[PDB]
Amino acid sequence: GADDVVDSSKSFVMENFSSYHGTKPGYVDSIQKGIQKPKSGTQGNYDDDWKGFYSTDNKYDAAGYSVDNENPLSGKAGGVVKVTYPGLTKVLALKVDNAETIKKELGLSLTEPLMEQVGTEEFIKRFGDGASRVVLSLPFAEGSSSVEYINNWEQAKALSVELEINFETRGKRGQDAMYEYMAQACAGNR
Ligand SMILES: Nc1ncnc2c1ncn2[C@@H]1O[C@H](CO)[C@@H](OP(=O)(O)OC[C@H]2O[C@@H](n3ccc(=O)[nH]c3=O)[C@H](O)[C@@H]2OP(=O)(O)O)[C@H]1O
Repeated sequence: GADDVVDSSKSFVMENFSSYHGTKPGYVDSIQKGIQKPKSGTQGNYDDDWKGFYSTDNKYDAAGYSVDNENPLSGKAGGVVKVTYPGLTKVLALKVDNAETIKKELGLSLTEPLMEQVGTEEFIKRFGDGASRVVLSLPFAEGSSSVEYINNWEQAKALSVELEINFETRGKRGQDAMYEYMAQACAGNR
């Protein structure tokens, strides 16, 4: 039953659906060249069902992903990008963060990565209400008002990328400076 795995009151189709991704040091300027997948093993998540490009509504929540990854001792940080999907995208809010119950209640092949299947013409079509693509959605983290957007890997390519902020210039001061940034919410969510 689709109904008990997807929250319909938090799904919608949208013109130019933007979300933010956190980019590590190095990798800022090539990600503004664009999204396409990593060859170095991870590609999104440990479990196959869930590999895809991960983004969020909240740029602040995005910003703390722009840090470290073999050495937190250099206080650097890359920046945040606003990635944006051209035109018409659905966002299917899952009410269940668990893949075989997601594949079974939605009636999806019981033995694929679910993010492989979100990719198909048959999923875009069947669930996208006329959308060029579907992005899944589960919240951010416990008790947080932000959602997390799991983008399919192929449908993700066709995203475009602008710099939201870039801590990669402050080398040693990047991570410190980032706190200041994340301190704008309590001061600018208003
Ligand atoms: N041009 C590029 N195109 C595509 N991706 C690129 C590109 N260049 C660099 N990447 C990186 O490749 C991974 C793709 O998601 C991310 O790095 P990470 O350090 O593994 O990022 C670490 C983790 O943070 C997650 N994550 C990152 C940012 C964010 O906003 N939210 C989030 O959940 C990733 O899902 C990843 O999860 P897993 O470690 O569980 O794989 C990303 O920064």
